[PDB]
Amino acid sequence: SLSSSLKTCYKYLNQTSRSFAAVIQALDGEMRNAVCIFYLVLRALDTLEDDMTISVEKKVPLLHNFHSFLYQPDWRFMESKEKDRQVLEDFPTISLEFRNLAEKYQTVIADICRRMGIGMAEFLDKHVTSEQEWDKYCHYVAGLVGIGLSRLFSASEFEDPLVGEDTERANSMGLFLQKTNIIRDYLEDQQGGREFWPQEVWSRYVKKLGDFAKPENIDLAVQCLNELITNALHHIPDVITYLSRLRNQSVFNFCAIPQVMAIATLAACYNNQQVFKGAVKIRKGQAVTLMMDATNMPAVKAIIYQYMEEIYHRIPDSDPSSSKTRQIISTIRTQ
Repeated sequence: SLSSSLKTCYKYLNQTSRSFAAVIQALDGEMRNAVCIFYLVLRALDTLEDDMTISVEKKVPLLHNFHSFLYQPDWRFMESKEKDRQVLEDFPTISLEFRNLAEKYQTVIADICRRMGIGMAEFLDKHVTSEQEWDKYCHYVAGLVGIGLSRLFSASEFEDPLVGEDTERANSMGLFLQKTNIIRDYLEDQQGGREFWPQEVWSRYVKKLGDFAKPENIDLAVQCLNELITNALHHIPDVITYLSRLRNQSVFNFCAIPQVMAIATLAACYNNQQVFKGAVKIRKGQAVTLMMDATNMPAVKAIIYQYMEEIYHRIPDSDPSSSKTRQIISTIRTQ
């Protein structure tokens, strides 16, 4: 007998999370509404961050104060031009359901929104330069989501306190997904005028990140691609450790599915010129199979090892990162 507003929230979840909404909707007990609301609040925050029609002057206070809008019943934002803007225009429905969650969940969600808003605002006046800065950006937009979810799982008591306590492993869960998405979305990001590849890496190949879209630079582009994929692989040990600690089946499926999708995506992208022409994606047929299979730790490890073997046997001897790629894969296989 869900409230009017909560029913609306689940409708927006299906609109913004698509097939993944069902995995959230399968979560046990109190975790279901807490994670639904967290995802919607995060989508609203991201829609503000993404909107290039909002000046930096106007955007900074929105990002900084976003966590407080959760407690302002009539707060909404009507000036977005973005696709997911219904979560901003009807933010009062989302914030009402947020205020109906238990305090222990409110505290986590608001804390993460505060910290993410601060970090997102920090990156409005700079690009990602070093690999250390890439990790910091990924922390603010994704690692903190992994930390927040983990704290919700522990707060609900379906998982042990360790899951929320080990913020290093939780952060790695988010970094692996976010780095994978950034690598895959090179061209789409190009086309929306966004740049997320770290400048200290790409600038060793070309003078402007957009130069990787030019056909004459494809060999350099693929080398840089492989170097970034090699970086992302370093998170796999932590992903395996994190997933190995989960007790609740519904939580396991929620956490494992995105990670298996991400490793499949990195394997698809590895040494693949098509990243620079638009169309590297794990399509729905393969996604359905992975969803079905990724329900226990031995099966997840088997999937990870399979995709790592795919990459390993595709590594070109001449690739500048070949030694490093072989080394991290060796580590993953040995854990």
